[PDB]
Amino acid sequence: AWTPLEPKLITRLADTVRTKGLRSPITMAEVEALMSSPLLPHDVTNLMRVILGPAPYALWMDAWGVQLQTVIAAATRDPRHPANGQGRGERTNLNRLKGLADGMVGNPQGQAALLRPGELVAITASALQAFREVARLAEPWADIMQGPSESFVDFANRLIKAVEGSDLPPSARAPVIIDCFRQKSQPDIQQLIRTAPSTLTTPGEIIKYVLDRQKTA
Amino acid sequence: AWTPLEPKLITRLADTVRTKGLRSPITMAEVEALMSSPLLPHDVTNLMRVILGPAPYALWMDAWGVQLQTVIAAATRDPRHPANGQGRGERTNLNRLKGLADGMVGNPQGQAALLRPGELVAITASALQAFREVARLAE
Amino acid sequence: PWADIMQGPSESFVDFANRLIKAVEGSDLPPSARAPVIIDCFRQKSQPDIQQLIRTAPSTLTTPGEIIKYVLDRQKTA
Amino acid sequence: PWADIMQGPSESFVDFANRLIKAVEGSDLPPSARAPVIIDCFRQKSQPDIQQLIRTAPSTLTTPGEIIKYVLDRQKTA
Amino acid sequence: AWTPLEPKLITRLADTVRTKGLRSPITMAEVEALMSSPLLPHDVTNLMRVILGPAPYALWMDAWGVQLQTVIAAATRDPRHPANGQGRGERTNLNRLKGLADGMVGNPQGQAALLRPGELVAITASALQAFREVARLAE
Amino acid sequence: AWTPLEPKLITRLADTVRTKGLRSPITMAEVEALMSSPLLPHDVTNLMRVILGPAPYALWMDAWGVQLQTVIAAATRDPRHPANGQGRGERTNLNRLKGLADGMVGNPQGQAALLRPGELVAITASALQAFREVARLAEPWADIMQGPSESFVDFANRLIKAVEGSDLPPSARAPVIIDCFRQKSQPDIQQLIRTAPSTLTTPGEIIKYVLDRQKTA
Amino acid sequence: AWTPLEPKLITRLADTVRTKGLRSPITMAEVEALMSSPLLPHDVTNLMRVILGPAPYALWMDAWGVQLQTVIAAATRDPRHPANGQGRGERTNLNRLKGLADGMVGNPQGQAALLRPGELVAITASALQAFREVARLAE
Amino acid sequence: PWADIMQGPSESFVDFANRLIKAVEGSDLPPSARAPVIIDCFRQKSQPDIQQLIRTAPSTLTTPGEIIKYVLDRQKTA
Amino acid sequence: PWADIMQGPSESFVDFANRLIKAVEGSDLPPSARAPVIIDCFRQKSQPDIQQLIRTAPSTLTTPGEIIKYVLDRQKTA
Amino acid sequence: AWTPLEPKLITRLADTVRTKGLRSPITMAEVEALMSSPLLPHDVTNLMRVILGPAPYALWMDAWGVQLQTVIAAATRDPRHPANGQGRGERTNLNRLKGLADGMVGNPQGQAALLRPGELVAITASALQAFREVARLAE
Repeated sequence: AWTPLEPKLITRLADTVRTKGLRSPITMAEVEALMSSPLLPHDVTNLMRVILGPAPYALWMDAWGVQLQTVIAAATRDPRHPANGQGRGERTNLNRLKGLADGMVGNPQGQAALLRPGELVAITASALQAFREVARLAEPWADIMQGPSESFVDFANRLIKAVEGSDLPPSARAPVIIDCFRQKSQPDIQQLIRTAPSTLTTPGEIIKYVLDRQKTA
Repeated sequence: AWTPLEPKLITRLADTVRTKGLRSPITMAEVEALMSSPLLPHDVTNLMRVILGPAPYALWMDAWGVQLQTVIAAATRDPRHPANGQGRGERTNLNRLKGLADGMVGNPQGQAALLRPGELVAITASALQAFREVARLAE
Repeated sequence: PWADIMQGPSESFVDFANRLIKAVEGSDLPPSARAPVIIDCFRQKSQPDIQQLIRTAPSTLTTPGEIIKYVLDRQKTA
Repeated sequence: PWADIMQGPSESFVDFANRLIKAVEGSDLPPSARAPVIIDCFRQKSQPDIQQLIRTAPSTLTTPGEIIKYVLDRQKTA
Repeated sequence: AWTPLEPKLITRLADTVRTKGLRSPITMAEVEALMSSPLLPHDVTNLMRVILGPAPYALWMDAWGVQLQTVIAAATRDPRHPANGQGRGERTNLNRLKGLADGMVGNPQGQAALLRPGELVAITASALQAFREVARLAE
Repeated sequence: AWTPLEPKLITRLADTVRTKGLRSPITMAEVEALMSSPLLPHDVTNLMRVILGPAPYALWMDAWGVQLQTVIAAATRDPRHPANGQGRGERTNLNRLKGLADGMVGNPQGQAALLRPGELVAITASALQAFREVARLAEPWADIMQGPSESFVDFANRLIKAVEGSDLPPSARAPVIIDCFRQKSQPDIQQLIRTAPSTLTTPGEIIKYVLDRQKTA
Repeated sequence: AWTPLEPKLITRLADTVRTKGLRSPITMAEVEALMSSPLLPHDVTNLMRVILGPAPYALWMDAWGVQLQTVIAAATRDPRHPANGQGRGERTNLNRLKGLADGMVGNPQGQAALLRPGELVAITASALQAFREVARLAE
Repeated sequence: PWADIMQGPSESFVDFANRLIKAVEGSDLPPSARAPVIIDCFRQKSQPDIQQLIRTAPSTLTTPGEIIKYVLDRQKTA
Repeated sequence: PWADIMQGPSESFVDFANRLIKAVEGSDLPPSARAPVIIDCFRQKSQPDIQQLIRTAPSTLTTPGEIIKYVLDRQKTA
Repeated sequence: AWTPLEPKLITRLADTVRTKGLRSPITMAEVEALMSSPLLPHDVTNLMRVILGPAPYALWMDAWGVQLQTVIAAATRDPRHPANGQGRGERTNLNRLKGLADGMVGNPQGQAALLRPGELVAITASALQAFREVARLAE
């Protein structure tokens, strides 16, 4: 049975997007919050219709379609997709993902009936990635320096944000974050990381080490 | 059957962490509240992704891994773990605890299917201890 | 009225696109005629700097979102 | 003479292409050397706006007809 | 036996294209008139060489090739094409459609000998569609 | 039979290192030239003794030892090393690699007798990597910009040099080089790469595309 | 038995490429000179690593791969390739041409052992054509 | 009183450690609470040069003797 | 004589290290006594700024190359 | 039966350490003198408590623990240790060496009862080596 999202939460999220913008970490946290339960294409479509303006909504429709197409390519590349089935009769077409298939157009109840939970979570992750792309597009990691007065956790937050919300492949983010911790992060912390008796091979480990041995001031 | 946590509660908890910080007793009480029912690795992972910033989230992933490794050492030190079974075929690997095992990666429904209640409570206690460590470390 | 919408001399492009998409989708056109109309209104409205920017597109833009992305990339920062 | 043909500052591109193809095909070149010469004359003549338009072609144009189509699509309406 | 089109009709059609343009309905009607009987690749090629300028002729060669390629894709998608035969030995290659096959290059008599009527009508329809495309593109 | 390297070539290489430095691309090319045939530990040791000063020579001995130790760890991790044999009696100890084993200390003829060609090429590659490390150490990729008047091949050469001669892991160099091509390389080439109808997933492909469609000037 | 090229000749060729450029006829003549005997993938790879800069070396790796792929397509189109054999067990894979096959990675002696003379001359001609392409492309 | 002991600007570190360990062991604390108190007093007293020297310890020092040895090794000779 | 080598007030550290390693390796010491002597000469020569820089090393340096690398990293640029 | 060391000798040794220092050869000779008969952990512990200051005493406790751990590693590496026995029930734990085992904590009489002569001489040699280390470290 389909239950709609509260218009009160949607109104609060819309005003959050209106005042803070699309890219603020609080806005992305709120979107992740309202993106907790797997939503039907109807829900996400109406949500983006309400919270986004017309032009960002067009951009988001484009990006969502592209991400869903990548998902369907991965699905035809692996018959063990949680949206797919074992036989060929359960293969998931883009009409079923975008809610355009038969028995789904405009009807959220029938949508919730025929859709799979794997389908729902794939649609939801696709919509979240598309929202991230459009937010990064509507309004550079290698230009980030730790200010003379800035703390280290703020610098790490800013750097990880800019590196993960960029055009790098997923397998190239951790080495870049590490090598940016080592070369940025003004020479006191640079020497603190350099003289590490242990080898730090993860951004979390570097952050923990620096937070332990940092110069309290 | 898997039911997600309310995004309203998650938004309220995120704003609590944003205003009060990670170490306030009210924040730890709220986390204990949202840590009441045994959560699947998917739930806790997304929860920490939403409520924590990027750097605290990295620290928390590290600490959670370490605590889960201690749990798995205690599990191989005692075949009577509520996550383990009696035979050797029920021994619980870290891929099954972190949600990385087969049939679980990215799918919360399959996760809830294959996981044990002892597995869930162990994962939950590990995540709570890791949150405590990171909160004590961040400030 | 959608056919009377022009991009003002001082107006940005995202505001013009928002206004145009709003007026086109909230009108009496069939659903299958909105995207071509939005594209052809981007091409003929949207004062001649952006008109020439869209005209000299080495790729073929076949969607309002793609046109918006291209224009936002290559727009004259001012 | 084909090697003396330039696109005038005010001349359109289809007139220039007509004149150039006429002078190249009605000349002393072998039949198998007309298309490469027409292409390389499109690239080096055809005043620098169209020169840069052909240079920045995401696709590789390997025929005078394809070059003409591309330029007619992405030309600066004026 | 191959019979050429009258140079008087071709001259009148060329002057029509010169004064009225490529896109006028009278010009398209005249082209449809001179496109009544199924023409051999030689005929259509020389006709477009005479009535069209150099640049429109290049565009038309491109468009004609593309349309013939679509026709050959439909032909390999259906063995019952009026240009095809039942066995695999009658499959029609683009060298036979564009007049480039063996025994046809430059010779209209041999062309008319080896070509099928279905081949001729397909070539003719392809050339007409290509002319329409180029006319819509030129102005 | 062992043949020594010409002292004329060694003198020319030493003067090259003296005038151009350790890190110039011409110096590295000359070292690669004199590093063409597989050298015995005696040859490389004397070569580095002659061309390098005392302190760079100490640094190079350290780095060479570390790289040889990594090689021996990989060798004990794979019994199919071209330096190893099939049985356990052919396992290669560091005394045999550094030329310290029995029948080799100070004698290049005996060295050439007992050493394997795989041993020689491994020693040579180790010495080359150690030279690169010491050269990078004796005298920043994220600060490299394409100058307003600089050509693109010079910028690409400089960037690839600084990225490969840095502290990044080997699996993180290509994504970093690509993302630096995209964000550096002044906005004309930035837009040229952005509007690529094909997806460029390799620095070589990006370089080829840009060289094809660049604005001749 | 594998014999390396003289570093003196390689240094002279590198300085020739440095002063005259990639496209001068003297440079191509010198490359043809050092491309006289059939080289192993190790030799050509190190030679191009030394004489070419980083970006031309990337371009050359790309072009060499493409040309070797064309060679392997011609090889699967003709079982009488001097690199191939008569039976199917001698078919030459790109791992064997690029030196990536088993028993060849990093070892020039084993390379020279398993490689065929036809393989060597095909690799050499491919590398020469790739060098020509990159030289025509760089300037 | 142990909680009032500071390392003077001119005092050496071994004298400060002697005084602090004396005052902590000759006090009313339980025996199981002396080592943590001595460590945390080394870290917060012992004027900021030695404070930063102990803070930036690549190893974890978990004993007053180890802290004393480390500081005596890496101290600023003056 | 190696035991008479001092780092001059204006001399850089790499020149001093070169001179010292040269004089120590080209002397009458056994081969197994050169590294400890070079280290202990780095520590006691090499005027008190670098002396204190080596003294306050959070890590233990057990090789002339490691000492040289550390000093080159943390040296006072001047 | 346990007999304590004379407080007169201990006072003289303490004043020797106070005037001559920890590293003088006369001080080491005096320590060797008072280290002649195998001492119980109680004796050596109180001796070092009296003759050494607080910080050298902490250093000495550390060094003594490390040396005793090396001894116990050698003991588990050889079942023929004069402190060990033949069966596994006589294996000597660090609680028995440091005097922390059951029936020994604070009681020198029970200590002397349960301890072996090999245990005593090993403890004594360990304490002497630890004293040497701390003396070399303090100045």
